[PDB]
Amino acid sequence: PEWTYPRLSCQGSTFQKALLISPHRFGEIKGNSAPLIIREPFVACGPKECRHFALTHYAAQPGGYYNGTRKDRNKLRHLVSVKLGKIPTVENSIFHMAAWSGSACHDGREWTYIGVDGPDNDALVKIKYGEAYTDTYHSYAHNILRTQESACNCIGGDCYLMITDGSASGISKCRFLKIREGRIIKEILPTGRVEHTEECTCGFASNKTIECACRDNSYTAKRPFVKLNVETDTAEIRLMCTKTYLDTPRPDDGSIAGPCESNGDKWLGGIKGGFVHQRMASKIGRWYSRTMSKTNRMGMELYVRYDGDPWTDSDALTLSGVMVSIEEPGWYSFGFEIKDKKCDVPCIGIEMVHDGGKDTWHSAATAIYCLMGSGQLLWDTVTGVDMAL
Amino acid sequence: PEWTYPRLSCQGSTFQKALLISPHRFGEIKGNSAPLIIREPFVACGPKECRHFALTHYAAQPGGYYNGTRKDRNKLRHLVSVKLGKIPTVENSIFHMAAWSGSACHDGREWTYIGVDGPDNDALVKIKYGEAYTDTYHSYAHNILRTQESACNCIGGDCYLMITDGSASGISKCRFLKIREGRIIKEILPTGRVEHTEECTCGFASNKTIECACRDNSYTAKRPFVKLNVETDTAEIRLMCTKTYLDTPRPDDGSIAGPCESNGDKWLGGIKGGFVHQRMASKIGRWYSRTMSKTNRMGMELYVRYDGDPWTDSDALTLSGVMVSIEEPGWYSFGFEIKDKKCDVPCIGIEMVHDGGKDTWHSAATAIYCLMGSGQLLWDTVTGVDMAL
Amino acid sequence: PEWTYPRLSCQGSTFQKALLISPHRFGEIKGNSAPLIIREPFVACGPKECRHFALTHYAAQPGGYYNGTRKDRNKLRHLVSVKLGKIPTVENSIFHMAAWSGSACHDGREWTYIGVDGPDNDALVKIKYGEAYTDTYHSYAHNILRTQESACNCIGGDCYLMITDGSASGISKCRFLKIREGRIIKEILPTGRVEHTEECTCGFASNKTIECACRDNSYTAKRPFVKLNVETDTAEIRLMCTKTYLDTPRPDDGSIAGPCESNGDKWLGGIKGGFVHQRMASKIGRWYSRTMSKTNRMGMELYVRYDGDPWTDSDALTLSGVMVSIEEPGWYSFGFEIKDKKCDVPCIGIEMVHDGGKDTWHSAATAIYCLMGSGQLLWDTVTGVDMAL
Amino acid sequence: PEWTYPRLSCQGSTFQKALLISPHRFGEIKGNSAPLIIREPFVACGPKECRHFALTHYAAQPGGYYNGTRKDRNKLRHLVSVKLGKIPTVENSIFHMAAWSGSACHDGREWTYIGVDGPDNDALVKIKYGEAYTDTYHSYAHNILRTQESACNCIGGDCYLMITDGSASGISKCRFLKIREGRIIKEILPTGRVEHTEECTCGFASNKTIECACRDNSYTAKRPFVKLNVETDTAEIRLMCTKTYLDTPRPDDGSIAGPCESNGDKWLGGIKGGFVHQRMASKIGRWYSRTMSKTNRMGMELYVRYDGDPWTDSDALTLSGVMVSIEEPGWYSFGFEIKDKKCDVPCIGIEMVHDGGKDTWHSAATAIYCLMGSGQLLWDTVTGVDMAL
Ligand SMILES: CCC(CC)Nc1cc(C(=O)O)ccc1N1C(=O)CC[C@@]1(CN)CO
Ligand SMILES: CCC(CC)Nc1cc(C(=O)O)ccc1N1C(=O)CC[C@@]1(CN)CO
Ligand SMILES: CCC(CC)Nc1cc(C(=O)O)ccc1N1C(=O)CC[C@@]1(CN)CO
Ligand SMILES: CCC(CC)Nc1cc(C(=O)O)ccc1N1C(=O)CC[C@@]1(CN)CO
Repeated sequence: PEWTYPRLSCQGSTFQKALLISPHRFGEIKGNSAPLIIREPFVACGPKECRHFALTHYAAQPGGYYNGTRKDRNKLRHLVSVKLGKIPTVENSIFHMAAWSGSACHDGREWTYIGVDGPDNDALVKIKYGEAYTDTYHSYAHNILRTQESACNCIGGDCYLMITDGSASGISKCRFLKIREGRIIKEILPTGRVEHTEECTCGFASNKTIECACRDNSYTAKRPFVKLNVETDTAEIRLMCTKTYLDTPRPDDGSIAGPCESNGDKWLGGIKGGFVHQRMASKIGRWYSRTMSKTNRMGMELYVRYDGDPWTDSDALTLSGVMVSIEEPGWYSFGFEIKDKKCDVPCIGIEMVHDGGKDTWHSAATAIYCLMGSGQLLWDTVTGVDMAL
Repeated sequence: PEWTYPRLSCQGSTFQKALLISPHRFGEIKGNSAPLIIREPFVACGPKECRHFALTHYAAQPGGYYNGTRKDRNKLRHLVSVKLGKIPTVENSIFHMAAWSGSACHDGREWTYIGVDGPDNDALVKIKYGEAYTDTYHSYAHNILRTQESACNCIGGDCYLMITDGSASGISKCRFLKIREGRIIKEILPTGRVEHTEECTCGFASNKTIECACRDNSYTAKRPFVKLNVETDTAEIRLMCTKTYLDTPRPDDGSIAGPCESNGDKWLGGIKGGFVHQRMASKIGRWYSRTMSKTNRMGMELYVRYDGDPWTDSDALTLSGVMVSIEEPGWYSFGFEIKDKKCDVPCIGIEMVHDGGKDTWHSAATAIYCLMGSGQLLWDTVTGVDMAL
Repeated sequence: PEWTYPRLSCQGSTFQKALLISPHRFGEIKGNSAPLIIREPFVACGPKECRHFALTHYAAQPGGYYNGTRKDRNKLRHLVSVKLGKIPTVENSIFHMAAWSGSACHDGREWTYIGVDGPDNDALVKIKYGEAYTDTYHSYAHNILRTQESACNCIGGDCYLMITDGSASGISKCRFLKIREGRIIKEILPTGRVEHTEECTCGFASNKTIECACRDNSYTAKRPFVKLNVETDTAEIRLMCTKTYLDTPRPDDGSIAGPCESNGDKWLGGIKGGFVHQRMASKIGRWYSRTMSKTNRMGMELYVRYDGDPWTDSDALTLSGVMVSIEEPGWYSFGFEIKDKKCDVPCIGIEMVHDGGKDTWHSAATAIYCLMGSGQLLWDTVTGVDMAL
Repeated sequence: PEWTYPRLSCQGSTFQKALLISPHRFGEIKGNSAPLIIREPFVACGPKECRHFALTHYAAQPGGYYNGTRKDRNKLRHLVSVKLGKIPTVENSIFHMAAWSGSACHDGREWTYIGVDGPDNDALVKIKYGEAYTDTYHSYAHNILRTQESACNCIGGDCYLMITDGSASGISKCRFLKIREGRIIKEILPTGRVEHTEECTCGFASNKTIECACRDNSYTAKRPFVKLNVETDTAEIRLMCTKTYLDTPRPDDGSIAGPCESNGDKWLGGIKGGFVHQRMASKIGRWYSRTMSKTNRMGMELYVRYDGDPWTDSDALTLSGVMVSIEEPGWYSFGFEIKDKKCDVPCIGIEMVHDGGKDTWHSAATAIYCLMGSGQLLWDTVTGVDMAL
């Protein structure tokens, strides 16, 4: 097998409803199924198959282990996966490794799986290449070492993964692991606005740069934007200048005064946001997704912007459609690309969490929208699940 | 892999009971299975495997989501599939895409999947090639854009699919998409009797023509018959002249006065009908299926006719056997062909719907009859399912 | 792929307990499984995989369709299969075709499946080659056309299958279909003692002959023995002369007076019996299995005999071991051969039916014994299933 | 395919938590799953896939066959397996053969499966190569012939397996079968301290020697250590001299007086212990695991020792970490190696038995730790299962 490289996107000018994976439409006390309790789903694709990954609490619905399924880190959590299209049940899934934070990507020949686990003050990034545990990385800030919760990106056998370490309420300077065949051959230290960068959604803007729309949990509702050079292996970060803030919670659009680099009010918190590229010979399409509600993880909107510099462009992004309405859950979103015969199809996935509190199960559905054809985005996604059943 | 082309049918002069897929013989409240609630099943075959496709309501039996499973369009519906022979349960199936109307065919190298979804007045045909969403088509009449609910037909890498748009009670002029590797390379506008044509069952009459027995829902109990030229890429439609009307409901045979083109009384309504070819060097066998009851979807009969012109032949078709008796359900029927080592085996499938009203689940069984050996058709198919369990 | 031919057996001088497939150890009302209700199991092997075939009543345990699962012929029955080693549940199995009598064999390139179905007075043998229905054969005596319920045997692409037609209480002259790539290229009419021959268990005695130990249901407790010539394509039948009668019920051993050809008392009834060959350069080992109880299908014994002529040898067979004790069920038995790297391993399977009457489910377990190593047969098989659960 | 040979271990200096397979986190009376009741799990890897083997009591949870699932030998037990990562449910697993003691290994081309079964005083080792039963071996001491309960080791197509026969409370002289393509081509009689050696965990110390840390059930808390020469095909056994006794129960470390060969008090009993190698060009790392509690199978500790002679080195092993705390079960442990692209990854598995007495089910979880990266062992494994559900 030969190495994967980003190619031109397939042509299209709009995203449409592609696929909904609602595992819990089969979790009734009356039904006879075993969908796993999961969270932080993401899709990664190899040249031949796409895979629906997720972090399971090692429990099913119906079941008797709902207690604690709303908390994120523990000794039971595992990175699991199914072929995209398959329902993630107890028997359908493959357990890759113990992890309460993960990532995965296909280098063209084999699958690389990233799972972080261990004690908060000394967590560990573990790397698996296919069936073999090949390497690990240690906590540097000693405050919950974590990773992307979305696909890593490989080019010519070299895969780049964002990791971060630090306080959720303070400073978390991220790093980038350059992995090759399962072993870390390099650690990239980004430059610029480094005070807080987590849950980066990365993709190839070209064969020279990898860009990530990330999450700042302590200082702003603006998403830190990473420009990583795959030739010089150097990264530099700074805020997306756009009026259309993509974090949640956030203030009114255009609400933040000052130059591009202004944080504005902290707006304590954030969320992982969808972001994927549309590469054309002439232009670059940057697709973003963000919650409909400014304060809550309800709904999901699609935005596009062709060309410009995310760092210096104060202009608003263009609304491209409602993927999820305000009455449906809109939690984490990510980007991924399906590999078609000659070109790449960009897609955005939306984690639709079923929240009913700490005193009941807590799992998620995954909605998929991909670039296809033209015109306007036509329909939205509902999970269809009734938590009382 | 090299492209698929229609070949001569394998020899035989009769159809026999081949296979019954009754998923709900395992849906008892007492059992431990999860058969999906489906409707509009159809079978399509590649050079190596056949597949049982269907439109699921994203629900199982036993389960708690039976409400609404009798209606056809919604945001939960999906085109799913299993290898033919497998029971379509929650774990066995693969979810291809969101669709409340579909179609699928194998071009010799890859699977093409068609799923239509979106709002009634602006629905959308979406095309998937293997794992990639490759193209889409828009509503032209702005009244529920829909498709076949049966296999599309490929020849040399070119696949033809019938789509229609319009009122069920009025005019619905159908169109034909010429698809290649997932992208629409052409849109064919048929000539002739174009006022209403839906749910076309198409097949190859030869390497030059594709014929479809279709459904007219507003004006007649006679089935519109399409003759599509694969070399000039032009279609022309007009009513089957035969005395033996194949739609449901319909009047007594021979009941309609006038020339071949007479509609007769509207007989509001219709049904998708089975139709498949038997190609011989010398002759063409055209196999049709139609409900036993004239007014209700109960029972299913097999009919044959060798040669002639469906458009100008007023003669009765020859009764070839009772596949389903009047006491068993006989809903949609379709044609498909299994690819044997040197020749093609024509088959007719019958959707056997379990109807018990809107206040209980609504799913279907699929009976298969294929050309094999000679003599007369020997036995019928019962679903064996008791809806009370 | 190149054609299969019988090779020399692997060396050994004894059979040992190999594998037990007890699907109903998982059918408790308390459990969460769906083992299929089956009967008439048999194993057939290709060059690479063996398969556990059976005739399902299209029902599971626990379930609500036990009524009628004790009767043998109906419109719901199907020939199904799983990889040998897999439990035959609703999801594990593949439904091949509708059949209330079957057979199957691998010709070295593809699977051939035989299923007989239709009305008793006009049943039909249907042949499937891989995915394609390729041919059929008709009732000649017009009294339940049936077949082997065990593997057919292929040599150089030619597969021989025994079929029989007629009364169970009278005459049933069997025939032999020579099948090639799914189509009957010849019908062999046996010579000799032809009055009653059913459920023949056949195997290769060499590359020239196929021998079957069969069942006479009307006239004797002696098993009709078939010697079929694969070069001249002619068969001839006559009773096994041995003192050790292998049918059930039967009288005391040596009980029947007269020459080899004497029927003795009718002993109305019979059973399919295990029979497999052990080919050595110098000698031929013939392995037989028969119930421990003379009148009931309880227990199973193993017998061997090297060389001689089954037709003229009045000598007793040698007891080789108790595979099943008198307190466990011992119903149908068959032979099959696993293909090892250079040689063939002969095995005998025993259908262990769970009978509790007509007012509860009726299914079976399958025990496997194969030639391996030397010494004496060491342990027996119990199903372990409690029918009350 | 070409034969497997041991290669250099991948680099690393520590073990980390890799994967937990807790099948019973899905066995609730409320859930809808069927995890098998198992014991004596072990992992073996081929060049491309690893497999989770185990000895099932042919029963599931929830189910109604818990009675007797705490005893080890019977006619229902079977050696089963799933791909490592898959949950061992009724449908996921493959039943290889009837065995109440087993072993398995991949020679580079095919799977070899060892299962011992039969009556205690005349048990039998049966060998299966892929699908074929190829050979068997007999009881020599006529007291429960048994084997490893962990992977056998192949080199150049030759696989070595330890078997033992004898009293658990007295003498059990072990033997070593040299197997090739399923048939025993040689029986090795070890020299030295031969009075009691069972459940040997073996691995390749190099291409010349296979070393096993084994179990002495009658005379000491010191583990018998086997040095087997693959070139001369001779074995020799004697006690590990180390202060750090690895059996359970055992006295305080350094507690046993006398020279390396002193037994000390019998400390009636024992346990299978984990042991795997870390081959470097220059040095050999020997990894051992042993229960945390001296008297009970609670907890599991990791120990290492580079170079030296296990037979003459009285020094303590180095504590390398707590894999399981004293409050969690720590039963059998074994070693295995995943084959990475160029090197081998050593791992230790821990069987975590769910014991609640004889009056409820008795099954196990399997925790995996593998060499990866450096630093110290970071986290422990909990099963997470509540036996009351
Ligand atoms: C901003 C990072 C915070 C705090 C550290 N982590 C976090 C937040 C959320 C959420 O719902 O916002 C879900 C999961 C996590 N996660 C954790 O708590 C550990 C890693 C993981 C992802 N960051 C995944 O479980
Ligand atoms: C004559 C077409 C009508 C009305 C538009 N559609 C329709 C009818 C029936 C039926 O039972 O007759 C089932 C499904 C549909 N379908 C729909 O309602 C949308 C497309 C689909 C097939 N035509 C499949 O769901
Ligand atoms: C001696 C043949 C008899 C009577 C015709 N058939 C028969 C007998 C038994 C039995 O338990 O003995 C089981 C199945 C059948 N079978 C049938 O009733 C139809 C074919 C099949 C096998 N002979 C399999 O279902
Ligand atoms: C020290 C060997 C003893 C006594 C013979 N056997 C034994 C002990 C234990 C245990 O929990 O210690 C489990 C299983 C067995 N086993 C048996 O009883 C038969 C073989 C097998 C492994 N030795 C596996 O079932």
